[PDB]
Amino acid sequence: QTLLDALNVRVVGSGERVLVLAHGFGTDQSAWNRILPFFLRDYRVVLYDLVCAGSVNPDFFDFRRYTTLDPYVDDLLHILDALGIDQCAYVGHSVSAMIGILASIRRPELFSKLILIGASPRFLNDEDYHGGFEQGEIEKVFSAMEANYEAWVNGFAPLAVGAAVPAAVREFSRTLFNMRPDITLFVSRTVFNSDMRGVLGLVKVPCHIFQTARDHSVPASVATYLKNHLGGKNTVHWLNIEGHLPHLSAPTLLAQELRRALSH
Repeated sequence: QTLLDALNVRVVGSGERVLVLAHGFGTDQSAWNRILPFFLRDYRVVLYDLVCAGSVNPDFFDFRRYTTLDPYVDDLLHILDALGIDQCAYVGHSVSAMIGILASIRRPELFSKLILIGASPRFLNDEDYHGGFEQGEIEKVFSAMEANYEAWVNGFAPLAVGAAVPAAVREFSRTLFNMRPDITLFVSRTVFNSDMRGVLGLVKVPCHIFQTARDHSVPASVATYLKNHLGGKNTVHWLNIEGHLPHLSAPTLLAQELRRALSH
């Protein structure tokens, strides 16, 4: 119950099939605000904030604990258990896509379906795998973020939103500015160090892979990689939406594709 309060757990909607909406890097659950109206009539919608969200008390971000994705999975499973949820459909953006994959491996019975948005198991390039980023290039950026957080947010947000949707750039910048800069840097390192490729085969639940055009953080080839390597039944949705944050930039269109996927 203190966990439910700490992470701003919210349950809304008139339906009884459970839909979990799990935000990713640099936002909080408010990123789903424009999606949500499309699901209240026929779902029970569960929202929460990751511990690193700007909307969470930064006292709760224990650097000794949150060193990999596993402790974030602990939080997600604690919440679903505390709400008495024995089965749900789960939508995860960005890092929450990977948290849901790990959660499903721990609790295969808990998820009927995963919907992954802007998901990558690995950002760094190697000889056989294109993640979109070179190891050599990332330290100069981490240094830049530490030196001048505001300059980093101002350069990052437009590239993340991608499409010419100035309101979404301003909104993503707002939630990045709510995050404590040392938490943002630590979480950024955690996600660049992640390598989920080893475990994709262990997933048995069906996965819908939502891939935007010109996602600065997810090459097209990564969505195909997930389709080939996730252990269950996979469907790729090539969204007619540009940028990494379609729930912020194109909510009406994203909501229709989510409804389609949840009906499948």
